[PDB]
Amino acid sequence: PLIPIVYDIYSRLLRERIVCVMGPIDDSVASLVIAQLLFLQSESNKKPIHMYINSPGGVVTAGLAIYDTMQYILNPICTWCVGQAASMGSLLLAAGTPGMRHSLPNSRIMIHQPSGGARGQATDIEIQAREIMKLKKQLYNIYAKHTKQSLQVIESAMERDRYMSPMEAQEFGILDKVLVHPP
Amino acid sequence: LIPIVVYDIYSRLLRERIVCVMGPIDDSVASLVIAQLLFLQSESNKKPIHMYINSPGGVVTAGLAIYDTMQYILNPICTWCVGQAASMGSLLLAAGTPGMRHSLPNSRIMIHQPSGGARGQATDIEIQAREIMKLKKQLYNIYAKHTKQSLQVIESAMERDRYMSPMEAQEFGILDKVLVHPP
Amino acid sequence: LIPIVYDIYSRLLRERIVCVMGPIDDSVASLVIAQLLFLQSESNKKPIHMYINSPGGVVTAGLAIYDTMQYILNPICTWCVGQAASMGSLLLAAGTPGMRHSLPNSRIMIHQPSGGARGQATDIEIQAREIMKLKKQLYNIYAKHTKQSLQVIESAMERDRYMSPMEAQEFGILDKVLVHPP
Amino acid sequence: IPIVYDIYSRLLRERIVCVMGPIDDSVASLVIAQLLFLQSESNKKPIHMYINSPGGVVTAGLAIYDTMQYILNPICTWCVGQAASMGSLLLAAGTPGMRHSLPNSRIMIHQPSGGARGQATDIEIQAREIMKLKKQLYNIYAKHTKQSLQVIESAMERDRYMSPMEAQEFGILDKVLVHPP
Amino acid sequence: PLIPIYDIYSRLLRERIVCVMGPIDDSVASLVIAQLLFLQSESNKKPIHMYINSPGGVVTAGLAIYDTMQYILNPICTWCVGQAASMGSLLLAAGTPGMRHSLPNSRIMIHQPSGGARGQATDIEIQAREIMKLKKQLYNIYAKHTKQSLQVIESAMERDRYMSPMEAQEFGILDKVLVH
Amino acid sequence: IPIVVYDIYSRLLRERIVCVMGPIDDSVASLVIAQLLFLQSESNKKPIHMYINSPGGVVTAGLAIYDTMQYILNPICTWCVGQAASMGSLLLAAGTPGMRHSLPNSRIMIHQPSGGARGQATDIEIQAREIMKLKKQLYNIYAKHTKQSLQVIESAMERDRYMSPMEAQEFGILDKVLVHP
Amino acid sequence: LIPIVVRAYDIYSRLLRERIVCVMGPIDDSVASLVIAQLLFLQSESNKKPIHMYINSPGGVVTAGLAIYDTMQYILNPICTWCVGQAASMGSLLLAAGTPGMRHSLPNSRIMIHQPSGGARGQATDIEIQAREIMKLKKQLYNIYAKHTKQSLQVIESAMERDRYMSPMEAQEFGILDKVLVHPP
Amino acid sequence: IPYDIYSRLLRERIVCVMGPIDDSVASLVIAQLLFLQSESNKKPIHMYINSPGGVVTAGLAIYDTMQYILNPICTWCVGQAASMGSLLLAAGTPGMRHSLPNSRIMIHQPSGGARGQATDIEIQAREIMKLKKQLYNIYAKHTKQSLQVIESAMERDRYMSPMEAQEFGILDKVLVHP
Amino acid sequence: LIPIDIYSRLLRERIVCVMGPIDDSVASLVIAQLLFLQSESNKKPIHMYINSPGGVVTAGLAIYDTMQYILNPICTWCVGQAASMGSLLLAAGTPGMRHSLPNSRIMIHQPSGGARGQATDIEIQAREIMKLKKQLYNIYAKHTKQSLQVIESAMERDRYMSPMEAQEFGILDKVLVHP
Ligand SMILES: CC(C)C[C@H](NC(=O)[C@H](Cc1ccccc1)NC(=O)c1cnccn1)B(O)O
Ligand SMILES: CC(C)C[C@H](NC(=O)[C@H](Cc1ccccc1)NC(=O)c1cnccn1)B(O)O
Ligand SMILES: CC(C)C[C@H](NC(=O)[C@H](Cc1ccccc1)NC(=O)c1cnccn1)B(O)O
Ligand SMILES: CC(C)C[C@H](NC(=O)[C@H](Cc1ccccc1)NC(=O)c1cnccn1)B(O)O
Ligand SMILES: CC(C)C[C@H](NC(=O)[C@H](Cc1ccccc1)NC(=O)c1cnccn1)B(O)O
Ligand SMILES: CC(C)C[C@H](NC(=O)[C@H](Cc1ccccc1)NC(=O)c1cnccn1)B(O)O
Ligand SMILES: CC(C)C[C@H](NC(=O)[C@H](Cc1ccccc1)NC(=O)c1cnccn1)B(O)O
Ligand SMILES: CC(C)C[C@H](NC(=O)[C@H](Cc1ccccc1)NC(=O)c1cnccn1)B(O)O
Ligand SMILES: CC(C)C[C@H](NC(=O)[C@H](Cc1ccccc1)NC(=O)c1cnccn1)B(O)O
Ligand SMILES: [Cl-]
Ligand SMILES: [Cl-]
Ligand SMILES: [Cl-]
Ligand SMILES: [Cl-]
Ligand SMILES: [Cl-]
Ligand SMILES: [Cl-]
Ligand SMILES: [Cl-]
Ligand SMILES: [Cl-]
Repeated sequence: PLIPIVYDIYSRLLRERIVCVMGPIDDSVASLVIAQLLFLQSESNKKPIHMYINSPGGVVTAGLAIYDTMQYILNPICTWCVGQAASMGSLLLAAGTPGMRHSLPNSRIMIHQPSGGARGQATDIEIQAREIMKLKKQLYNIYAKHTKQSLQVIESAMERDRYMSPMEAQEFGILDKVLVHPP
Repeated sequence: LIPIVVYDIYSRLLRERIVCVMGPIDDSVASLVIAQLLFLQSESNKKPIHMYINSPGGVVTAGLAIYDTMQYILNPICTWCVGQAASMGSLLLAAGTPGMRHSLPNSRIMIHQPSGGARGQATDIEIQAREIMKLKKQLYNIYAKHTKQSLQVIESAMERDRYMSPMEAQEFGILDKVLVHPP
Repeated sequence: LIPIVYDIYSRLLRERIVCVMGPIDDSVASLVIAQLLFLQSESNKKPIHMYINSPGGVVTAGLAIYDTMQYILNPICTWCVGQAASMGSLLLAAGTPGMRHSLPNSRIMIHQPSGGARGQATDIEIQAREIMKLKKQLYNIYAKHTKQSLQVIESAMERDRYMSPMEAQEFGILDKVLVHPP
Repeated sequence: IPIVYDIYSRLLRERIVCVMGPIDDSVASLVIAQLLFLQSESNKKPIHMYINSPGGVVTAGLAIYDTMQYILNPICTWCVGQAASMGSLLLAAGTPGMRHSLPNSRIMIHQPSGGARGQATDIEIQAREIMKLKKQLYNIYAKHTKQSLQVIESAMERDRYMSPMEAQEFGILDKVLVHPP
Repeated sequence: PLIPIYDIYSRLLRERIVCVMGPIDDSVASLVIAQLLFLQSESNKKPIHMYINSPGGVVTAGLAIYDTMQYILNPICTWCVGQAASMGSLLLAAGTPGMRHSLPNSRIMIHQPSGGARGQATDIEIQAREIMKLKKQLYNIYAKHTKQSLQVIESAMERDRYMSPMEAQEFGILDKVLVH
Repeated sequence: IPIVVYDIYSRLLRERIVCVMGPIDDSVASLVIAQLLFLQSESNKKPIHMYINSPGGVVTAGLAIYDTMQYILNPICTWCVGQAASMGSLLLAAGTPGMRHSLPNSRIMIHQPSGGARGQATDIEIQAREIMKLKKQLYNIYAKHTKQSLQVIESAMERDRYMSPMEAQEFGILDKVLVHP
Repeated sequence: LIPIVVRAYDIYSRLLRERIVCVMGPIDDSVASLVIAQLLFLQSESNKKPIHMYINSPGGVVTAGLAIYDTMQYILNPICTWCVGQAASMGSLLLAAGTPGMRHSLPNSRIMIHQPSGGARGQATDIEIQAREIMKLKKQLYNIYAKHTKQSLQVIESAMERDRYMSPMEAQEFGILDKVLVHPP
Repeated sequence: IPYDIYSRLLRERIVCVMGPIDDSVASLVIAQLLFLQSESNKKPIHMYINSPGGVVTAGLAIYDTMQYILNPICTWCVGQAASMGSLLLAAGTPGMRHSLPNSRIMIHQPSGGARGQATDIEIQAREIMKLKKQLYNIYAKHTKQSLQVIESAMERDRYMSPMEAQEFGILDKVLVHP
Repeated sequence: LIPIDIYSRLLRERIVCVMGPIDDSVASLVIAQLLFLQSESNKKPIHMYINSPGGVVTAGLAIYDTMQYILNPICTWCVGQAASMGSLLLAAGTPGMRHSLPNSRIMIHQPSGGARGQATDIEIQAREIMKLKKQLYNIYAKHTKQSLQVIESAMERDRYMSPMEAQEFGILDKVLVHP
């Protein structure tokens, strides 16, 4: 129910170098996750950081803030897909350190192109549409960077909502290990 | 309510070959106006039709439906700006037969680029944005056709909201005569 | 429910009486203008009686009625009944000179135009200039029919100026304050 | 509604049917009732159908379409303003050679949209039916535009906007006339 | 685009045509039954045309229309236009045998009755029992006019079942699928 | 409402047919009683047909129709079409004996009156005592026309009782369950 | 509010010290996070001591309940599931996910199993994608139930097509739980 | 709230079950009962009940927790104990169910709702009937009454004074002063 | 959660505040404070300050039974107002220890409620609200030393009383200004 006291249960996991990225991802969640990552880098810039992801997606800018912080900090980051990693969650899941992107057997991974809105005069419509297209190409480049897939494959896969099992997402290159029990 | 005679007041004006295009222009207003223009052409394809305009604007497709009907019917059309002819209302005012576009002294004319919205995936956003840009060039061409203005001048004038007196609109080419009393 | 004599307003329209009562929007402007054109078609010489009981309304809608009044050849006897505020007082003073009447207990209010604007700073300035253009335009119309200088029109309409029928006759808004028929 | 009866009843005397605004079961009822009434008056005289619709219900539009094809009268469709979604289907459903459009109209074609809710079995049934309508509407478009099913699927997969000339090239309409010839 | 002029449906009623389009409730049932009775009093032998474009509606109102169809002596030609779902499909199959028609691009949907119940457990059992009676009642009506087994009706109407005009003709809902 | 050449219900009122369909309130009671008085003035001997498709309604409104039914001298043929629940079943049984019919697939529901009470404890007693009077009063009316004992009425109408047309014929609510005349 | 036991903490913290995780109420991404966080905390304290999981849930999101499921299967600690009040929808799957022989239920609890429900909206291509994903989850949850109930996939499909309600003894015969206990044995 | 007072009473082995009963209230009560058992599985647990009722599944969760823990449970009806509250009042240890003089006890059959297709409607109705028999058997167990009298009493809303409930078997002692 | 709480400081001085509308939540807090004050000392008096316009009948009877159960003499003080159930708890104080400030007001009236459902249900609820009417009338008659007729006539409608009027009626004992 309430945040359990051991401090809150998440503060105890932060001591174990575990960051939870669960639920929709907005600027608020982006601020908390970037703050925990920076604190964990200041504690030790070599120890790994475990990032547990159970997110249905969220704002593009907020997730890209989390993504760049993950690539900036020197600590290896072990991403763990738990439950689901959809939309921005799947980008963060694939953004883990090579070889350390894991997923539980019954998770699901979803990738798709950005969605958004535009309103105003025709000039403002074109500026907003030009920007959301830049985001579409930008995220396609990020996915192709980490999945090591060709941009053609990324374009064809993320044009509509694409659902993947943990084995399928490993075959696509989004994750590296589908483990039931710990080896 | 609609006053009666010995029909409604607008029906009596429809007998006088007068069509009232007042208020915002949607598909319902376009239906009634086009129906009156077709009725008035069947009665006489030579007698002029007086179209009184007091509109702040409305749907682009509905206003373009009225515009094409005006250009299709063989009857000369005397457009009269009463009160205001803004947005699509100003296009219908300029769509009148040359030399037959009138305006009362204290009316105002407003011209501006089309506005709208777009929501969905990035591919859809581009589709709506490209379509609203097509309408922007299309409406600029219609204004440049009847105002005898260069397409650049139309772009520069309708980028923001541009308000004009009846004389400023006559100099612009939207209307032909500004009359206080009938000559 | 409109009493069926048709409706009582139609019976008065046959008597060349147009009622401009209530707030003035594009809808009221359409009906009033339509009634004025019908009455001009029936006779471009017979006078038209315009009864005004308005608290005001949209500027463009009232200016449509004003221009239609000035365009048609028929003399227009404007009667202020109840109140004539904002655009109502303008239509009251817009009647044919010497035919702008008022009842003894009516009131007349004149004030500067009001409105709003929203958007970017460029849009805000465009709307602000336009509402100032309307302000000068309406002030000139008042100065035209009240026979007043622009100085007096600006000073009076800066705030809400309420006038008795005598005060509006002195100011030039109306011409006759009658209790009983002439 | 002006009185002449209503202005639409006067155009119905001239054998004109207005299909403007969104298309639902109510609009389909009025349109079908006028078409049947116009066929009873004369099964040989043509019927002019003016369209200014952004689309509407699939079932209601297919009711109008089947009534158009059933009646023996030739039907001249006129795209005024816009004919989007079901409206463009009715525009193409006109008699071959009698599908017209005003110069500044626009025509939009897209695949059907809908929703589904319930158990996983219910979701599957609604999805199969939404796919049957997708293939059914694609076959109707390919029939009247004389286009291959390949081109219909590729065009109607996303929202496709066409000028009156582009729709004349695609086979949606036959003539784009400014002034009457 | 607004009740064309009397109303176009009154002109069709002179031609013995009754329109049953839209959802079906006590109001639609009242109008349809009134038109059918008027058409019987005018001529109790002339056929009555019943155009159906309904997504369904209230069971009681639809059974009111069904019983009036069976009671009046006039043959009834049911025409599936656009769609005939839920109760609309029952009225379509309620027509005089051999006079149930459908346009080429119509669709026919059959499913078991849906509803709600609220109150004490004793009450809950009462409405649920009444709901089941309607389920068996409608299953028997469908089997009567479709010439199908009660097993076929239960299997088909257990979930929402969507049919083309040819499929509904094979199932027995309608008789003729017009085409051009 | 379709128009003959007036509304379809007025044409049925010429045929001495009164429609009691939908919920029953003071407005529906006012129209039904006004038609019954008009039909008695036309002829106090010709029968009056009353078609009932009601889920019930206000108690006082339904008892107003009931008392009007009992007052006029015209034999009343009540017909249960679709359903006749709550007050609808009472007016169905209120028909002239031997002339209360029901179509084969209709349903008839009987239950005790429902209501609400709010205020001070004294006001709660006044309102609760009144609704008990309505329960005995309606039970006595049902026992009068159904030829059933008051015990059977109390046992049946304590909860919602649903009856087929044949079940209601045996209970005494209606007289004939006809399919084709 | 949450009672305090005296440091200081809530009553659920005291039960967490006793290695008791409460999964009560609807199961969403927020509940899944707290449950998974407590399970990992309990595993770091001792990867051999058993973890007691009390379940009183009417169900919830599929992805969240599967997040709890996979975490239970991942951690090495034996997990004793206890069905208290009700274990419906995803709650019943979490009841059967306990360590074999350690799935308990109180006498008056009830267990409910059914197929996943959802919704879909958009273009026909979108609708077809959502419907397929909803069917994948249906076969996936059927496979999980068949795994832990030791039932054939045929029985699972036939049972979970509609809402199936069970007594604690009925779920023990089906294989959802292991022992129905009144008082402590 | 003035730690909190309910924590002070929990130290005195007092669990307050007041207000409507849902899954949240059931979780807190069960958590307090388990903590009190871990402190001492022999000392009694006082359960003060002032509830107009609530969810069946939640109240059954509290009841089974009361029957599972070894501690004798002293139930006290204060203000009122209606619907599920009366069951938890009767769920007390035999001879340890008390009630204040001006308390109120109400018993009635379960209420609920159902919606969906006819097949679903039946499934819900059959389940709400199972809960009806289940709660009837639980009431018949602690009140030492036949199942037939339980159906008849709980068919409609039945209100009882503290002495009437003691007669029915819901509680044991009606005290004014200790 | 305002001053550093002031009510905990008053509870140390054996003061229980019963102010605002009375529901099951206010009853739970008041009863818990009374039980805590009895555990500290079953002889020292408990001061109960009442500023309530009334509330739920069952909640007010819970507080009343808790007042009568505990052995501590309870000093009830009518501050501001003591209406509906607030007047019952004011009269529920230990005889001779029911006080009131000079400018307070005390209101007594019959119970109010509502009922909805079938006629059978409507009667069951109406029968119960009548039981509560007699029950509260007997409680008021017990502590005010008044006859049942005086209770019925006074509480049939809303009856407002000054502290002196409530002292003569038997609701309180002392009307003090400056102590
Ligand atoms: C495709 C991946 C990168 C992101 C997906 N989400 C988005 O694209 C989100 C979904 C959204 C957010 C706010 C309002 C409406 C919709 N789209 C955007 O963030 C966005 C941002 N700027 C312009 C237009 N859209 B998914 O839900 O994480
Ligand atoms: C600019 C002149 C030529 C015409 C103007 N019409 C419009 O702006 C209208 C009114 C409108 C409708 C929806 C949202 C925003 C605005 N815009 C459109 O019709 C429209 C059509 N397609 C895409 C986007 N906007 B005016 O009548 O406001
Ligand atoms: C000042 C006299 C001459 C006319 C007055 N009319 C107006 O003030 C009207 C009524 C109005 C409408 C919207 C918001 C506020 C007010 N104002 C306008 O018409 C208006 C027009 N353009 C820009 C801003 N306001 B009065 O209220 O009739
Ligand atoms: C694609 C063309 C042929 C027809 C289009 N019609 C529809 O999309 C319509 C309108 C609609 C309804 C809900 C959600 C979105 C849209 N869709 C349907 O009629 C419909 C019918 N059955 C199942 C699902 N959708 B158009 O008129 O928008
Ligand atoms: C299944 C076919 C034969 C008939 C279908 N009709 C119904 O299911 C209708 C639609 C409806 C009406 C009111 C409240 C809830 C639901 N269901 C009922 O009439 C109904 C009857 N009794 C109890 C509960 N619902 B269809 O027209 O949706
Ligand atoms: C029981 C049969 C005879 C009549 C039934 N009617 C009632 O129970 C109705 C339900 C109702 C309807 C509208 C507004 C308020 C209450 N009961 C009453 O009208 C009513 C009126 N006064 C006191 C008590 N009940 B049925 O239509 O539910
Ligand atoms: C059937 C058992 C296995 C699980 C059930 N869960 C669901 O039905 C849940 C309820 C839910 C949650 C969030 C949003 C929408 C719907 N369904 C889903 O999670 C879900 C997931 N993907 C597609 C469609 N529905 B139960 O907890 O109702
Ligand atoms: C009869 C006693 C045992 C319980 C009474 N309450 C119930 O039965 C409650 C009433 C209720 C009220 C609001 C929201 C949800 C449910 N019903 C249930 O718990 C319930 C449980 N399963 C199926 C159907 N209903 B009482 O009012 O607490
Ligand atoms: C008259 C004095 C003695 C008591 C007064 N209390 C009441 O009237 C209270 C107000 C109330 C509270 C909760 C829910 C409904 C109504 N009445 C009842 O508690 C109540 C209880 N059962 C049946 C009818 N009314 B007063 O407002 O405190
Ligand atoms: Cl890194
Ligand atoms: Cl003039
Ligand atoms: Cl066809
Ligand atoms: Cl044809
Ligand atoms: Cl027949
Ligand atoms: Cl009679
Ligand atoms: Cl494990
Ligand atoms: Cl025990």
